[PDB]
Amino acid sequence: GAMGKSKSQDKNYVHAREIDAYWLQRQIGRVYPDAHIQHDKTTSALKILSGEPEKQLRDIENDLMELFDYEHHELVQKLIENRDKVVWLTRLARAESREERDTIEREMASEGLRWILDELYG
Repeated sequence: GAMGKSKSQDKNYVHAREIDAYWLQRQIGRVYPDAHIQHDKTTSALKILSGEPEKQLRDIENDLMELFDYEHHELVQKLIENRDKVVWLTRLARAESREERDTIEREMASEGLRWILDELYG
């Protein structure tokens, strides 16, 4: 139908090559234009999305919704749907040295994220 052709099929889709070192910050910055606040929220969002303390999905969602002031739920869900891509590819994009990139790539493979590396590198 016509409505379906007026927007993308999946508003949450983001290809691995799109996630540069500042992709997350730019998504947040559209809602929070202040440089300091958007950077704080980027740091916090990465920590939340990583699920590091063990964290359940319900907890990730709760914390992210509060981070976004109980608004912007579509952005919140987009980030959660892409949590592995956002966390890992942001980290990888920020890694300059051979050793650090290698470490990250091995860790991604160990986490079952070969699919993301295949997307990024072909």
